[PDB]
Amino acid sequence: SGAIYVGNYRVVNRHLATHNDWANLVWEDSSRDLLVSSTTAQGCDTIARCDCQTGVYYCSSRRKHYPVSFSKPSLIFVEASEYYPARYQSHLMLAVGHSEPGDCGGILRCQHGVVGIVSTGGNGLVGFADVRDLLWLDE
Ligand SMILES: NC(=O)[C@H]1CCN(C(=O)Cc2cc(C(F)(F)F)ccc2Cl)C1
Ligand SMILES: [Zn+2]
Repeated sequence: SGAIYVGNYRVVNRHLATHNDWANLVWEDSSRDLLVSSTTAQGCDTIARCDCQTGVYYCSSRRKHYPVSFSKPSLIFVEASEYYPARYQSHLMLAVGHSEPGDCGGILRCQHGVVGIVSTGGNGLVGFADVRDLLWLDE
């Protein structure tokens, strides 16, 4: 679990969105595993606007943060799970690191701010849904 709070928005993994998230829906994209809902309180997370390929992510299954090198956002085949059939997920970045299903939502940050959230894993890899292209989160 985990979310990004920026301005009047909350960014979560689409497969983990709650009833309140869907009732206050702003935007969702199944192909990216992202959902954005509106909030009443103001968020203070800073979103990175960059092409960094190094950062640190929070891994809840180890209660630790790990530094990683990660790929640029791309269309990657993602194996079937209980939330989606086998499909290509877009805007996904992979790194070598530990991830279990409950780790979805952990934030990946670079020196510029929030880069994305854990969205996939398995085989010693961890995948992050990018949010750096969502320029409207700031306005
Ligand atoms: N973005 C997606 O399609 C998500 C939906 C839920 N997803 C998962 O559970 C995949 C997953 C599997 C494992 C493994 F290998 F241990 F079984 C570890 C971590 C993750 Cl996130 C993908
Ligand atoms: Zn950066």
